[PDB]
Amino acid sequence: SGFRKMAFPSGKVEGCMVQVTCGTTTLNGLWLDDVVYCPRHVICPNYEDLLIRKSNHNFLVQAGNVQLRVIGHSMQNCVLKLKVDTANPKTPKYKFVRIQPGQTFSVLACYNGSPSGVYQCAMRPNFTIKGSFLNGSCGSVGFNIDYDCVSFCYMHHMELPTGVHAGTDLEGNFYGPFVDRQTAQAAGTDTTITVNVLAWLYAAVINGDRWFLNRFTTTLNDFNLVAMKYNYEPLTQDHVDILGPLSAQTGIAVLDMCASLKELLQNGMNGRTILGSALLEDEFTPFDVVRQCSGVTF
Amino acid sequence: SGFRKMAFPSGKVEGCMVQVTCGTTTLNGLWLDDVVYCPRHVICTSEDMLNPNYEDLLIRKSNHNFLVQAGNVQLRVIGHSMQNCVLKLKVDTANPKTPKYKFVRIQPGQTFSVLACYNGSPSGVYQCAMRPNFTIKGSFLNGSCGSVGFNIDYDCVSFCYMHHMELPTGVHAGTDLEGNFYGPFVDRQTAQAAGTDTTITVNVLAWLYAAVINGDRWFLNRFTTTLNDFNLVAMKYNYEPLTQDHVDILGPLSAQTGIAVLDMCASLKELLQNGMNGRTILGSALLEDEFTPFDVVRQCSG
Ligand SMILES: O=C(Nc1cncc2ccc(F)cc12)[C@@H]1CCOc2cc(F)c(Cl)cc21
Ligand SMILES: O=C(Nc1cncc2ccc(F)cc12)[C@@H]1CCOc2cc(F)c(Cl)cc21
Ligand SMILES: [Cl-]
Repeated sequence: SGFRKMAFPSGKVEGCMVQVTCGTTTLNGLWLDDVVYCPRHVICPNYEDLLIRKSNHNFLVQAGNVQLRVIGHSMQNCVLKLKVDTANPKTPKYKFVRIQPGQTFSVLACYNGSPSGVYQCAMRPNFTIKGSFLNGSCGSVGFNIDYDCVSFCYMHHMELPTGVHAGTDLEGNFYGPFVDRQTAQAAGTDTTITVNVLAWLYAAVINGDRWFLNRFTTTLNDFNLVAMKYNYEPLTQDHVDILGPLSAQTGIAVLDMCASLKELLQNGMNGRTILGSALLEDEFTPFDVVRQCSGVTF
Repeated sequence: SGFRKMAFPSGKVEGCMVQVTCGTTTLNGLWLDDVVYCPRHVICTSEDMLNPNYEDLLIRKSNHNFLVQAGNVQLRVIGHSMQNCVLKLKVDTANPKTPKYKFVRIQPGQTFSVLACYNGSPSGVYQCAMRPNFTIKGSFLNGSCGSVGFNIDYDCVSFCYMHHMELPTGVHAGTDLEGNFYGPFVDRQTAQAAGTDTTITVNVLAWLYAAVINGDRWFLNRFTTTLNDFNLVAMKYNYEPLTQDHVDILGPLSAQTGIAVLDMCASLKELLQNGMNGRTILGSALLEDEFTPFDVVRQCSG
């Protein structure tokens, strides 16, 4: 029993964190095989022109108390790839994956190439992440683990004025309409990840919380009309299919749970809580719920 | 900016998780140097659990009865001893991944990271707090016994908890790494219930200071309170008494934000009285009590 916001074990990623120093800027880099990946803003804009002025010895890479030697450098979108002479002996089995809004991942927050904390979060529908980052956290990475494979999905680049965070996949493509430059940028109006709220309602049922259940069911169209009103993301047939296992396990059809969600949106919780929360939690995917309520290991 | 429930990076602890089997029971063990630590109830059957005599059950066991598996490598047990409710299995190989570590016993209200494991394999990491009733509100399934709670301040792992059991209310009970239970619990299937839980007041105040540091001031008021009047009020909401030690501990946060500890106590009194009125504090509609004053300073400053 119990339901916690749980991150993946960060060990496979910790063995990849290095410090990258260029001029006065110091941030984090991800050392996989003989390449160190980091935000291209470490050289700070015309990034091609700024980069052409740099030599390999301008980039100081530090892996623990060992200085790595940079033997090449290239840019791929908003990520700088520093070729080093030494392949990381701790390189795990990995992939670079681009995630969709609503998908969750673990963030290993780092400062000076040293991991300080791990937390779970979701890529918001507005492509920002509600992270916890201070100055020096750029280059920190987001990831998932699938069996023994680390899927790198995020690299931290910046903080928006509202305190939310923006970054790229490991190929340097930003999530959202953001750019890596000092200019006026604002996150769009955010919405609630509906499939994730439903998955969390199933987790609550699995944990013995049933007060919000009702005898009612709804149509996918009627629920989406209600979801559009309360700034909730539309629920697709794919989402309904994805919630199938949880629906079969609890005996509560997705549209049966949707009618619970609809009543919760129009009436509130009425002093009650669900899994110790007075708000509807949307940062657990259906897969996160099954993984935690079944104990999958890595 | 931002405030998250943040766990310590679990890597130093992952390299210590092993699987311990004794008969039909399989749980997790913590491999540090040449010793594997695990709950002593690994020697029991589900039948023995009502009134086990661990000394009697342990004397009947030999080293080869304990199967220890570190990854795909079977470790050889060369000795065994019991220390309170923990079984210490001496093995023939020192863990090459042994970090710098300490065994620390924590007090209620203290937080720590939990590396949940099944079959000696880590499955997740989350942040926890020792509740005032000495239970932890964890997320644990069958086979999670032996999973550990820890803090990683500096490069040293302070082991503070080993999971032993789930109470009927779904909350969890365990021991420090010396095998001493937190709370009035015993490693027996007898009727045991957690005492009425209360809110960790000093932690809620620390979290209100984290909100101020992050630009949330809506809950502040022009009032102050005596420490005694605050405690008379807070007790009525099932909040732990706030001691002079707690007031002193909140000093740095008070100095940083310019809000006296007793002024923040008056905002808390008002929040208890009024609720949030549709508002949130740091993305939460409830008063969060699983961030210590030390956690707030670490996350907001470094
Ligand atoms: O975003 C940045 N810094 C920080 C990131 N995450 C949390 C931070 C929290 C506080 C803080 F002061 C800096 C934090 C840097 C430095 C400020 O300006 C820019 C502008 C940019 F276009 C880019 Cl791509 C990066 C930055
Ligand atoms: O607590 C136990 N198991 C589990 C622990 N943590 C979450 C669990 C969640 C579910 C579950 F079925 C077992 C879980 C075991 C087996 C049941 O009985 C006892 C009795 C005891 F005296 C002791 Cl010390 C341990 C246990
Ligand atoms: Cl303590």
